[PDB]
Amino acid sequence: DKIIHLTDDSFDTDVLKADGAILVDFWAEWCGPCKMIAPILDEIADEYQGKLTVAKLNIDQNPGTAPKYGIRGIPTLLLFKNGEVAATKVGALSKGQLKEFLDANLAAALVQQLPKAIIIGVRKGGTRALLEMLNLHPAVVKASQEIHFFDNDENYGKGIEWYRKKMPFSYPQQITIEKSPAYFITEEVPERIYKMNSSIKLLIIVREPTTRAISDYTQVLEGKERKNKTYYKFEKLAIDPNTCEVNTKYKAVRTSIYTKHLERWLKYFPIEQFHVVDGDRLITEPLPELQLVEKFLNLPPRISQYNLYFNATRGFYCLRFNEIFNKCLAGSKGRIHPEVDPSVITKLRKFFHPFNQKFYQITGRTLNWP
Ligand SMILES: Nc1ncnc2c1ncn2[C@@H]1O[C@H](COP(=O)(O)O)[C@@H](OP(=O)(O)O)[C@H]1O
Repeated sequence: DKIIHLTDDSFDTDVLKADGAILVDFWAEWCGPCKMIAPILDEIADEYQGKLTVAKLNIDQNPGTAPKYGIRGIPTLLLFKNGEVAATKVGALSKGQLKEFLDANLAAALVQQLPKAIIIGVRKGGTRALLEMLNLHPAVVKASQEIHFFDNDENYGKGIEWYRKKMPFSYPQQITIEKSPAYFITEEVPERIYKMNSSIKLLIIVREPTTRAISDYTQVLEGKERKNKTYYKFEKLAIDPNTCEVNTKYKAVRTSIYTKHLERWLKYFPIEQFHVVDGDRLITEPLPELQLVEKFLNLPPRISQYNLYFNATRGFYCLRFNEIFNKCLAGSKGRIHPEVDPSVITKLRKFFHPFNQKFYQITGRTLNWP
């Protein structure tokens, strides 16, 4: 239910310490009009998702708050804009009367905003899955395609205004998020993002290093199988034949060394502006990982178990927004990996181990890979 039921205990957290526009309805079971506008409020919460949050406060069970604002009779509607009464309305009113009161008081013009958080990587970590799942939140709009702005000198030269006009439209209250997995490893990107928005928030979703490398390789092989071209076995690319050790020049191994790349980014951004998503837990138990991202982005908790249903035939979780809109990810997500010689997997696990430890230390998240 899109409506938020308040208590006197949780009014500071949910309205005053909150951000965005919130309409609070003060009501009680003995107020006829209050029960006559309850259906209207239900339709408003749905037609104004994005630009307004509708909340109720039952003054019978919560007698503390209403006096603090001069609430004489009920119903009384208080529109808060970022913990500050911006408007009031007293006594019942029609759905069209409420729409006139809101529309003439909400800054709800559709706008193209620069992203306030960027998923900077990693390739095959679950970037698409992370983006689509965060979009489940009513405050988040996703950039549908990968934009590739800071990692492409042709695009970067077109100005930050070009980047902005690539973004989707949104109510100014929402936040926009973009995904471009190449940003993580491209050298010039951290300083360019920093110039744009030195306080931007950066998301990194990682998987088990060896597994991410094989997933990487598998994507390249599909695109080569399709074109009827020859490639090589993962074992031949990942192991140097002269030493039988890990070949550090292989791009898919280089990209799983998450800590060498992160340290380039820490030259410019503090660790407090990063959040690391456990891409493995996103595959098997995603909801807790999404709740951490909600708090990282200073968003209220709106993603629930209802929004994630497991698809047994697919082997992955799928998304459910409302009662009728359902979505699984594209066909290229969830490829079966080739079987890889166990000895090589052991050599890679032993190879990544010290880099994993350094990664846990810097980020403060221990992901329990080998
Ligand atoms: N709900 C989901 N559906 C499909 N793949 C998902 C998923 N949640 C996470 N993933 C993972 O994200 C990978 C794709 O990442 P990206 O979008 O960054 O390329 C998938 O690659 P695999 O084919 O290796 O399983 C899979 O491991």
